[PDB]
Amino acid sequence: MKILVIGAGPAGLVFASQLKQARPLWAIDIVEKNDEQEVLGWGVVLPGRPGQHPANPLSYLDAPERLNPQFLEDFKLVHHNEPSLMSTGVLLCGVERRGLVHALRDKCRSQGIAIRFESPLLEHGELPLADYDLVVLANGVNHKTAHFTEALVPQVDYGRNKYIWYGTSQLFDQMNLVFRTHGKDIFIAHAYKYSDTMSTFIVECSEETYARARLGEMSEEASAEYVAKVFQAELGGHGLVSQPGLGWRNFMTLSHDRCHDGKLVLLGDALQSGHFSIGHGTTMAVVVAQLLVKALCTEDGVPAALKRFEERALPLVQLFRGHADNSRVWFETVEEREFVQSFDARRKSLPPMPEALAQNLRYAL
Ligand SMILES: Cc1cc2nc3c(=O)[nH]c(=O)nc-3n(C[C@@H](O)[C@H](O)[C@@H](O)COP(=O)(O)OP(=O)(O)OC[C@H]3O[C@@H](n4cnc5c(N)ncnc54)[C@H](O)[C@@H]3O)c2cc1C
Repeated sequence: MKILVIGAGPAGLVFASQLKQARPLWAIDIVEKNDEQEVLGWGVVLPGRPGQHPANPLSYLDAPERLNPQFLEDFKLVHHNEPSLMSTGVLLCGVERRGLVHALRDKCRSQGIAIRFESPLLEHGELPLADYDLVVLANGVNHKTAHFTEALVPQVDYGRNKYIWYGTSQLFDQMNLVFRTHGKDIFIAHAYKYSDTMSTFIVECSEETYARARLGEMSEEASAEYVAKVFQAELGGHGLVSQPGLGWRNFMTLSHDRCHDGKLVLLGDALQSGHFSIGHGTTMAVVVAQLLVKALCTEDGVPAALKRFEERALPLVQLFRGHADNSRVWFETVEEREFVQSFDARRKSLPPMPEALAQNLRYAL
């Protein structure tokens, strides 16, 4: 069989490797838009301990300890200049995005999966459909501007508040979202350590706040220090550094009510993206990728496999979407608000994620 994967990110890679390992003879190639050492983002939080949790991408590496994963067991919430509590959750590990993506790429190559960098695919006329049995679209949020077919156009929902992905030397040994009211403005930060020297610092605020502080009409370094000053209490004396490709923006939720179209199948953020306020994007990429692999190893043809894939994928992506919206909305509406109670039940009466992921995991694996 011949499979083409557009996108060398978590979803694309986890699928490639998973499938190659099970079907070595199958031909699997990947095309990446960017260069080899061009990965965006700082650090991400993942479920469980590498090697012990099937949902974590680090569990598919020959040596995950190499990336120096940071294990976080506690959660600190600062509200009104006071740590409401340290309600510990479950076991989550943080690790560098770049490092993760690079490792997964080395793994695919060591398995015989070719990856052609700096080879973006945008136009539908660029799809060598007649030369492949399956085309996997795992090109992240770029899918929005490159959907290849009207029948695969996203829903696209722009988050109400602005956010930016900062990186910092301040070590947050324990996860903690902070609410700092600086003047008439409300700033929210999501921080956690992902390495021995770096922490992720996701900051967000309303459009009004973004306009008052002129975070956009200001210099990248100038905005950072400004935000760094508002949180100097939490960051100690450490500043904030942004990436040339992140910057300020509104979260785009790419939704779908269909998983495939002929030889094309969506995967990862390209299929469904969800606000980062629940940290499941990479987990979703991994679980859904496994669903496609099982379907391909059990069904006779591609069409037959896609159909069976559809069955369990959609129900899962809708649930992820459901949780992503509740959490996102909750965060967008903080100004108009035991404060540690709402945040907890913000996911309403929706079935838990860790229960749904496992259900499909035991099935695909
Ligand atoms: C602020 C923020 C914080 C987040 N924090 C977390 C977190 O802590 N935990 C978590 O799990 N996730 C987090 N995410 C989520 C996020 O990382 C995604 O869910 C992502 O990992 C999905 O993986 P992917 O491989 O599907 O996408 P991507 O990483 O976007 O990969 C897409 C790939 O396609 C390539 N490319 C894109 N367009 C094209 C094109 N048209 N054709 C060819 N190649 C193309 C890109 O270079 C990239 O290699 C965060 C996101 C943001 C925005």
